[PDB]
Amino acid sequence: MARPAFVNKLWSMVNDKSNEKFIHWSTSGESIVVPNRERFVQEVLPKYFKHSNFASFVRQLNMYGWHKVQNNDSRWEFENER
Amino acid sequence: MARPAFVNKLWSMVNDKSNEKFIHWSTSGESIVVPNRERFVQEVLPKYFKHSNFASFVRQLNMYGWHKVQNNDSRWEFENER
DNA sequence: GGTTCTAGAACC
DNA sequence: GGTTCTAGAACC
Repeated sequence: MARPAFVNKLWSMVNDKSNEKFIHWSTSGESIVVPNRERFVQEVLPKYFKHSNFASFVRQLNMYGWHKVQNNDSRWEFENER
Repeated sequence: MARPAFVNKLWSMVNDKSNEKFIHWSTSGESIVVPNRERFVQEVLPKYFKHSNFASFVRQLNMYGWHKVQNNDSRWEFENER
């Protein structure tokens, strides 16, 4: 596509059914949910990056207009401005 | 002590032998090592904070002069300026 | 003060 | 461009 590479990766991620259990669109096709950060870093990130680093993932999500939608740091949900 | 509360927690953390396997001083008593971030967040953080959030932990370490000493984001090692 | 989301900055 | 350490900012 014409979108930034990171953005293309994210798209492949949430639209590739094999990642479904770790990262998926929300029911109302509203946002993106990562039920369990640990499982997601283990199983999904390595298919797309040489280094599996959740912090680097979140940093880039922020860079491209995604925000975290508001006890542990296990579940994560993000939504985009545009 | 007179040091900031976060700093007192960190001290209790690395000096309390029961946390030894998750967070400890380095051999040369040089820095602080967290062999496995996941185990550390599971077992150590909850004894000290209502919320176990590694990112909030790292943020505060930076706030108080600690720096990360330079494939996954599993192992972490920090050292202090002063 | 305590916490956590978002951005700066500098290295790759 | 890719990545990751450190700091700003704003809410608690």
